[PDB]
Amino acid sequence: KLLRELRETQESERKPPPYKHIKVNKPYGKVQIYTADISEIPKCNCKPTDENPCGFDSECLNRMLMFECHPQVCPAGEFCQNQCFTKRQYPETKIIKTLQRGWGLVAKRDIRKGEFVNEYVGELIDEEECMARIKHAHENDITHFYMLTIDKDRIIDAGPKGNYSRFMNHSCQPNCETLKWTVNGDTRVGLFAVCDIPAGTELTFNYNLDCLGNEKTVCRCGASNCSGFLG
Ligand SMILES: C[S@@+](CC[C@H](N)C(=O)[O-])C[C@H]1O[C@@H](n2cnc3c(N)ncnc32)[C@H](O)[C@@H]1O
Ligand SMILES: [Zn+2]
Ligand SMILES: [Zn+2]
Ligand SMILES: [Zn+2]
Repeated sequence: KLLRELRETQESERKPPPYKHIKVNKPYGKVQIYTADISEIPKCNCKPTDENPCGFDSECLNRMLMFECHPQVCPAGEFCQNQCFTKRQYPETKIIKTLQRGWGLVAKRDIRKGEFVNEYVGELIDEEECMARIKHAHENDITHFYMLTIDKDRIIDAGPKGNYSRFMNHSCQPNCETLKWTVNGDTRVGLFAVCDIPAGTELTFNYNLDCLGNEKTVCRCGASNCSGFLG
């Protein structure tokens, strides 16, 4: 069978196929977008003279509630360490080729538990649009999906456009998790470490929680607790 011969040839591409490398979510069609003026953004009670103001180990009111400080609002001023999403403060990573799971992402330094790894960025779409894309993909034998739910009727599609977090694969035993933060009046999806991650270890997360279209995809994460699918 010609189709099995096609898979068998399984050659060596030196680069992932094209996508637009974007900094920030980009809305499409009739999706809802939210913004806040400087005045609406919450203000913590950190001082600029604090050990690590608005830092990971700090008692920051904004940090605790998963709100990002604004530069003009924060009482710590420029010494605010709670600006990860806006400043795009990602550990350096590298795209690698895996054997069974296509392209993947590893980091270039050690990452500590709870640390900001990346923002899941992409084309912002509503649910009707997402369902149409999935239906079209399934009809056209497309097996790669990059859909992640923000809330009902807001889905990030990192397929056409995204950043490096689009290369993060699914594991049944992940070292990263998604957490929904409030940044400048809207919801943003961060990737954070669930454990200490040594440099050169593949960065992964559990797609069951928030990703769409993967119900038919067989899992090859290799973990001892592998359930066998991505969704
Ligand atoms: C968000 S992309 C991850 C990066 C992708 N491997 C690439 O090369 O662009 C998700 C897709 O990667 C593949 N994938 C990711 N994790 C996988 C896993 N654990 N087992 C099998 N395929 C996986 C599937 O094609 C899935 O639709
Ligand atoms: Zn603070
Ligand atoms: Zn702050
Ligand atoms: Zn698995």
